[PDB]
Amino acid sequence: TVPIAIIGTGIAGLSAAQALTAAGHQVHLFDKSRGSGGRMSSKRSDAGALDMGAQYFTARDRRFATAVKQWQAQGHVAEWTPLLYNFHAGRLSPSPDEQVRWVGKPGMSAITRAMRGDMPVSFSCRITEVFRGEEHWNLLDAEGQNHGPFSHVIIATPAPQASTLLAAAPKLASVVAGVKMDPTWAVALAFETPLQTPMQGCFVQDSPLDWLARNRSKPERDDTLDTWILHATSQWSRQNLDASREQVIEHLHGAFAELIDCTMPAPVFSLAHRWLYARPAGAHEWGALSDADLGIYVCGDWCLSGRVEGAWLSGQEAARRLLEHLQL
Amino acid sequence: TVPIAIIGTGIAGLSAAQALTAAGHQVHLFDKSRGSGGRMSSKRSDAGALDMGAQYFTARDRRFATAVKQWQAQGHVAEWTPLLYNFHAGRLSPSPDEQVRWVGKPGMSAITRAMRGDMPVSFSCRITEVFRGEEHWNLLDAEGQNHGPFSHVIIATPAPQASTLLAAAPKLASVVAGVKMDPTWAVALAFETPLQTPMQGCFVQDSPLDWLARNRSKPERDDTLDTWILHATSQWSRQNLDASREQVIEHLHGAFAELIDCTMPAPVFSLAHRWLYARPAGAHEWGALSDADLGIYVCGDWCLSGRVEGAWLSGQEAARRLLEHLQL
Ligand SMILES: Cc1cc2nc3c(=O)[nH]c(=O)nc-3n(C[C@H](O)[C@H](O)[C@H](O)COP(=O)(O)OP(=O)(O)OC[C@H]3O[C@@H](n4cnc5c(N)ncnc54)[C@H](O)[C@@H]3O)c2cc1C
Ligand SMILES: Cc1cc2nc3c(=O)[nH]c(=O)nc-3n(C[C@H](O)[C@H](O)[C@H](O)COP(=O)(O)OP(=O)(O)OC[C@H]3O[C@@H](n4cnc5c(N)ncnc54)[C@H](O)[C@@H]3O)c2cc1C
Repeated sequence: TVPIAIIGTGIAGLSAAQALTAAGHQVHLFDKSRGSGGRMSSKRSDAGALDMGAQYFTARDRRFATAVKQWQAQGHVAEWTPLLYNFHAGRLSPSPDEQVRWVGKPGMSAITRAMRGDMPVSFSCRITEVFRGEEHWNLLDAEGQNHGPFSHVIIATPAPQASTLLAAAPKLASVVAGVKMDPTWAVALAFETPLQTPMQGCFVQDSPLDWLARNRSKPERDDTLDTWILHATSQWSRQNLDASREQVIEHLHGAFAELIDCTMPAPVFSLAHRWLYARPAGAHEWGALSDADLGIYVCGDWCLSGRVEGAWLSGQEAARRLLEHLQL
Repeated sequence: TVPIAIIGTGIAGLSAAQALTAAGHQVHLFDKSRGSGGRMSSKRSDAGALDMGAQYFTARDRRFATAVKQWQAQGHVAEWTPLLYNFHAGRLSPSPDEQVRWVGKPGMSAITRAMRGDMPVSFSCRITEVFRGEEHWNLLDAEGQNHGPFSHVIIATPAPQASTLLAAAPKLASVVAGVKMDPTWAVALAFETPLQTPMQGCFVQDSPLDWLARNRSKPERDDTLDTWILHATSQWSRQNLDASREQVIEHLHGAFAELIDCTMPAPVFSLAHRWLYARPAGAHEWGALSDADLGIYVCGDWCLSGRVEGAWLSGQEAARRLLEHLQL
């Protein structure tokens, strides 16, 4: 049988995969990484899985909220209720606690790992070319290997990366190409001695740092080492896009220490990771993009809010349009 | 000093490369392939180098012509005299004893190979990302390995492969993404026993074929085997894009036999190459695209005519602008 090709296994493509599959259709998932999860990936280091991409997420839509409800039942999601702080020259505790926040149960990557479940997925496969004959669609990866035939194709990557996958639809590529993504430099520090503060999260202004989170406070995270995640602001990340990891570990570690009143020991270890296309620069309404006649559909968080849910909804939408269009 | 980055070693890119280098600025070339030449490269076979991309080229423009006579004196280009015919009302013997044609000396490839010289180059290095810091330019390749710093970047790739390398300049991106490139299936057939026809080239109608050259008629080409290159109409290539090498070799071999009034032994060997982005669908006037303050330039045959000449011009033009901007 000729399945549907989904390029991208972050929550968007995995969302389309479920929709398509629940409606009884066959798909084949592709990703350039070793594994799935995209920007929701978790990293396993000396302190257990650290969450360095998506920090937590909310649910503002009934369907999405539903999905989350399920994942919770299955144990791949819990509620994060950290003591969040703020920064206006000094940490003051904000408490928008009326706001419910969700995280992967053992790690942010657990939601995508469960959504992937048993679907056929080709990993370490960077798709390069997407074309079609009268018949079907075909993918060419970086190794010149051909993949296909495929009935339709769903591009579920960050906009800039989607551009090269859309040469079959110039007009569509043209629009996708205008979507700007902001980068974000993330650093992770792990101390042997828990920092003496009750803080577990922090929205920061006037600092290279935009956000910080006490990773061990997240439900079910290994509590052996105190570990914090630092997220640089986009302007800083942009300005320091080419800086070395250690330099970034130097500066963001510096901004962090410069903002807590207490003492901060020598880190057992520190990691740095640059996300070139972290989140969309602006917000969008598309939901998803397409040329259904042609057979190619486009989705991702940047089609909407640039949040987990946006990404999730964008997938459902692309699937929804594919299914609808099958009435040829 | 920080070298300029040129992505792509087709004539367009080595063209910019020559002008910049001749002016004193160091450059670094990159190409995902093993060797340079792009669409002008020659394929090695048991029949010796075969020209399966650009077949021949004319020099209309005066500067491009100047460059050609210099290459000829260098021994890398020579004139070609193909007895052309036409298949429309049965194959007649229609020719332009007019338009002077040129081909690279040992093989088409000789021209870019000579232009490359000992220029610093990184082969089998596919660039996937091109981003800017506060000062410099950096590139990431498919290995997730960095390259830099670079003072400027010149993208010299077929438009669709450039859209992703233009994330830092969404405005340019959007313009390049809108450019359509037409595919072209190529096939090479070597015959142990020379075909019984006196011709050496031919234009074609009402068939999937479109052009064909007797590769041995070109200057300094191996003699032993009588190799023929056959190019398929763009129209056909599109409908048979997802075709298999075998299917393609089959049909174009069929169509080629179904048009010569002679005896055709089965080939000793046969090759098929699918040039996805063979030629720009339409002509353009741009000359080159760019955002000089950002220090990012884009060039290629598709910025002009879509012929070798335009590629070489676009190359010179892109270099002209980067050099002019060096007025601070
Ligand atoms: C540092 C950071 C912090 C964030 N914090 C939050 C937050 O706190 N709350 C929130 O709601 N959201 C947050 N986000 C955003 C959220 O992570 C994303 O909106 C969401 O994960 C997007 O999912 P996606 O499917 O659209 O894209 P992704 O999951 O990013 O992409 C899917 C896949 O596309 C693959 N791919 C790309 N190109 C190709 C190719 N050519 N061939 C094959 N595969 C390819 C990639 O490998 C990737 O795995 C954050 C993002 C980052 C980076
Ligand atoms: C089948 C065919 C027949 C043709 N016949 C003729 C003819 O008879 N006469 C004529 O005048 N013209 C002809 N042309 C056109 C001519 O070949 C082109 O106009 C010219 O070669 C374009 O050169 P370029 O430098 O602009 O691009 P190219 O030569 O196509 O490409 C340059 C390089 O970009 C590299 N590259 C691409 N993406 C990346 C990346 N992301 N990272 C690193 N490297 C990358 C590629 O590997 C390639 O080596 C023909 C073309 C084709 C394909």
